[PDB]
Amino acid sequence: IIGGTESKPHSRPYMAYLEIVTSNGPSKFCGGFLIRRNFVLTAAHCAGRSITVTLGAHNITEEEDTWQKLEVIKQFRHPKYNTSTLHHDIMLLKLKEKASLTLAVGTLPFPSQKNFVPPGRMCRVAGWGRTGVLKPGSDTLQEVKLRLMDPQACSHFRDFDHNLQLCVGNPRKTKSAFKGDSGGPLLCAGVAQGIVSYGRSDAKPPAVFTRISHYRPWINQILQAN
Ligand SMILES: Cc1cccc2cccc(Cn3c(C(=O)O)cc4ccccc43)c12
Ligand SMILES: [Zn+2]
Repeated sequence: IIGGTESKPHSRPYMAYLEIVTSNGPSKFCGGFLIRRNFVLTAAHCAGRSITVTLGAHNITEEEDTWQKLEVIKQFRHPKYNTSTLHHDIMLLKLKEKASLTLAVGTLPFPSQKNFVPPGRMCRVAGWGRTGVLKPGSDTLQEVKLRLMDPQACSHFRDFDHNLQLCVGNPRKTKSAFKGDSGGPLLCAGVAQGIVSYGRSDAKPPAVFTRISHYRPWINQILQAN
């Protein structure tokens, strides 16, 4: 998160910190969010050979009783995820066991309604990602308030599509999701409407988020079958 504030500790109890293993490089990291006691939503580009989820974290360098470190038993990457266009950048992770509900850990289920969210309003995103181009991932959970933009603001992303994705962050400010915030929720009036996907390497906003409303049928189909 660039240009944000430190979250109040444990104030976003659905937030998940993902450690991503690959066979041919060191660990990588993403965010995500708990939508059922045994399911985390994140970005498809966060897939790996194996993943471990930490729930209940604030400072990810300091072990505490709120932590739950949980094994992922299976990854459900969207079957149409495209590494060229980056369309359909969404994935569900099934946890080996259901998480414990505490003050610091809880779900964020979708409401019944799945209305298309138009441009104009302010929403908020949280993550442990980099705080600038030359800066390392934050030890503490950070968050920032960003403007939903008209889709023409994201035209320069030549594979951007308004039906599939949200355009997020006023270009006149530095405030943005960035590298390492991958997979985190964009909440608009307390409802998850987006998932951090991608942006510019130089961190100039806006960035591109997956539009959750488009994928609600797919999300439901995985949950009901598993
Ligand atoms: C999340 C994010 C936000 C803003 C700007 C970004 C600029 C570049 C990449 C990312 C995230 N990202 C990464 C990575 O290296 O972090 C690899 C990758 C592959 C497919 C899709 C997204 C991807 C950005
Ligand atoms: Zn604590």
